[PDB]
Formats: sequence, C-alpha cells, structure tokens
Amino acid sequence: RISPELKKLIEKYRCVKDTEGMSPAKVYKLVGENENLYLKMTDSRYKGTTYDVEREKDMMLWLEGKLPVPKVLHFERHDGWSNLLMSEADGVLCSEEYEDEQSPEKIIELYAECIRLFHSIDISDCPYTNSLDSRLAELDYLLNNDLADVDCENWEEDTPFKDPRELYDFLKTEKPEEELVFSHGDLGDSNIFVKDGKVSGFIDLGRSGRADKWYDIAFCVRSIREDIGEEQYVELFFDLLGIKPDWEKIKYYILLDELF
Amino acid sequence: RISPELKKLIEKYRCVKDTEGMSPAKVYKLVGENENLYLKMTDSRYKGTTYDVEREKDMMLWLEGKLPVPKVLHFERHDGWSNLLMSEADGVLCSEEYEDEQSPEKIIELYAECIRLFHSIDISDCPYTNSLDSRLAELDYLLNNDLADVDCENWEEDTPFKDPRELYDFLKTEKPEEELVFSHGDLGDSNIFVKDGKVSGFIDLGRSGRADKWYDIAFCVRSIREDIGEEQYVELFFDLLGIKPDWEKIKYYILLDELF
Repeated sequence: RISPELKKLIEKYRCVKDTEGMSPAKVYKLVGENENLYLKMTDSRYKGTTYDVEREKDMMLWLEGKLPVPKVLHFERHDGWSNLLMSEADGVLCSEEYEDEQSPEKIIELYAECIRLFHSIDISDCPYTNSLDSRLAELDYLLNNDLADVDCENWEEDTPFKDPRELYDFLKTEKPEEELVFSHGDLGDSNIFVKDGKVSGFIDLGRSGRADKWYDIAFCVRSIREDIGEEQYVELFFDLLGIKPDWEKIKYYILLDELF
Repeated sequence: RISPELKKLIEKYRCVKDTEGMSPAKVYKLVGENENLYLKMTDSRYKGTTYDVEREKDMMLWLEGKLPVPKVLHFERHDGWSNLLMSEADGVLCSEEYEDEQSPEKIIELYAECIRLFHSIDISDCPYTNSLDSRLAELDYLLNNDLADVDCENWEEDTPFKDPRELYDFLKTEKPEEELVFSHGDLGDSNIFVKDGKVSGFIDLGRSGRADKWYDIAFCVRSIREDIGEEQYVELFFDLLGIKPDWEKIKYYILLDELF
C-alpha cells in the first residue's frame, strides 16, 4: 500500500475516505485537529495516463507560483503505486453557492477569470501535452483493458452508439483543429476554490497540460447548464470572454468526457 | 452491475463518482439540470453487515415521517448487488461552516438538537439493533476475510496493538453496558443537513438502529475536537444535553470506529 515512513505519518491524522472531486484514484482526507491533508493513490495499471497521480504531482510542482495550487509534501512509488500527499486547498470550495436564486452572475465571472488565467500561463516548457491524438491513444488503451465505465454510459443517451469503440471511432474521425493553451483538463465547479470573490485554489490536476482552448470552455458551459438552467448566462460568459462559440468543438469535448 | 431498467434511467442524468460522505459502497451522484439523484451500490460480500445498502434502504423507509431523510426511488438486487437510488438531501450540508472564527456555538446546538431528536424516536419496532455483540460479531467477520483497512490503521497511534485482532479482543473484553436508543451509527458533520439553523436532513444511514446512547455522543465530541480545538464547547454540548460525560464509554466508541 504505502511505505512504512508514510504509514507512520498519516496515522497521526484521522484519515477518511474520499469526499471531494476524485475518480479512479483512492483518496484519503487526513483530519487533524489543527489542519487537513490529502493522500491520493493510483497503482500501475493507470501508469502514464492522465489518471496516474505521478503526472498530477509533476503538474502540481510545475504550476508553482503561477496558479494557486496546494503544496506537495510527499510522493513515492511503493509496490507499484504512485502516492501523493499534499496539503489542503486555499479557501472555500466553489461548489457551495448556487442552490439559491439571486447569485448566478458572480459564478460566470469566476469561470471567466479562471479561463483567462490559463491563457496567461506560459505553456512553453510545459511538462505535458493533452492533445487529442494523445488522449485518443490513452482512451484506446483503457478500452483495450476494460479500464472504463460499463456502469453509467452517458453516450447511450446523447449519441446512437452502443459500445464505446464506436463513439471512439466516431471521435477519431471528427477530431477537430487544435490551438494549444493551458488546460485544467477536468474543470468542475468542485475543483475551483474561492476566497473573497477571487479564484484562490485549484485541484484534480492530472489532466493538466497543453490542450485546445475550447476544452476548458466546454466544461464551463456544462456547469452553467446544470447549476443554472438559464441559457442566457452562457452568452454572458461568452460575452465576458469576448469570443464566439465554436459550438461544434464544444460539443466535441463534451462527448469525449463521457468515455472517461 | 445494474438492471437494464435502472441503467436506462440513470443515463438521463450526468452521473459522477462519489463526492460526499461515503465509504465502501460505490456511489454515483446523478446531475440533472433540474435536480439531483444518488445511486449507491454494495455487492454481496458485505451482505447483512451495516455496509450492505439494503440495510440502509430498510432503515431509510422506516424512518419516514420521523427524521428528515431523502426519499427511496428504486432498490434492486442485481447480479449479487444491492443498489439504492434515492433523491437528494434537504437543504445545506452542515460541513461547510466552521473554517472561520465567530461561529462554533451554533454548531454545538445542532449536535444537541440532533441528539435529542434520536432520543425521541420510538425504537420499539425498530428494524435493526446495532448492539455491541452485534457489531463485534460483524467486525470479526470482516477481519476474517481481510475486508478491513490495512491502509490507515488509526489504532496504531492511539493504542499499543499491532494487528486488529488484538484491538478486537481488547474491545470484546472492555465491552461496556448498553442502554438502547436510536443511533445514527455514523454521525459526521457531513451527514447532517441544515436549513435555517434547524436540522433538516440526514444521510449515510446503514448503521442506523438501536444502540447504546453514548455511541452518537462520542461522534459529536470527535467533530467538536477537530472542527474547533477549544475543549470548552465540549462542556457546552454536555451542558445543553444536561448529561454527565461517561468518559470511559466515549473513548470506547471512538476506538471501535477505527477498525471500520
């Protein structure tokens, strides 16, 4: 599981199963009476893919001094397992503030701020590229070893394909044009941390790296539609951002995130 | 995994991995643009134990009209799997409101309200009893099939035992006296839902049932110590509740929850 050294440490804290935005990786929230810690674990099967936490560790260190991210405290490979121990995010989780009526406006602005914040990051010597060909290779790999989701298959409703392979082949042919910017890779309203109306924290950074701009833009739109049914805020978000919706690309990215 | 019928349904919603207070069971948060749903799954290995969701389903239905709980929408046994589909909790999650300075008082009162709310439930024809002998049998079973936690072993720090068996044998001998009341079984500051300062929701109800009073009282104390370092609020909680701390029993229950 974990090296003795780390085993010895995490036990001072209460340690509790995953309660935040997490997916394949095992995740533990360490509860101290003073502060909190987060232990994240992925094995070897997911090595190399955007799931492997070692990738997240790499991106987490790089992004230091650029975007507000948590701090790396411990990272090791143990018995074929990548383990990351990082501190806690800075501030308040954005996910809690939309269950009411008067408030949508401010959210959009955070999404706006988040987006231009990435377009300002010098992606020159960036550690990883999450180009379509990169992901399409990655996805192919997962499907080849049943490392996917047979459970909820979102495509079945959205598209007319039965098995993943097809939606895969379809996406490989519809693969659009890319323009590389800093992409969060999995931008959800539960990875962003607010502090006095200003973005102050980011987490779940395994799919971070270079990737077409529209990618993140597609995720923002998705949240908007769910957390606020009014399609008018989608214009506002696109108005604040000042770019014209490339509707075809947005849809393209919404479909990709269903296979994962 | 799931019956076709249910498969067909959950796919209208976005479906996302567990993001709330959950542990062994697979959990999916269904995100609709109108409302949310929660799919919970445990297989057969955990059948009968306080982990099996079928137990939670049973307690969830019983508690109807007593405590504010979510509603049952679908429950089935499929390929040796207990699956529960329930609506969303009522209100705001109590977990978000203690990261600041001026606010501890109100929390204690909620814990106070939560506690007397259980002591008011007619546990006569209650579905299940989570007496110590019941749990001690249950725990023995888990350890016998490595169905425990080798990862974080909280006891190692708190007690002087190396392997679970010992802490098990120790607890079986120190097993105190019981006085049966309605116990939530896993009362955390992330299972309680607030609405206008009044308790309005409860979840994670698999360990619900008849069990010594002090049990829940031990969990409340634990949160207090973590989310608020001041040991003075522990007096207040015990003052509002008007009972004298049976310190030995409290500790006894804090240790039990470490093996699970």
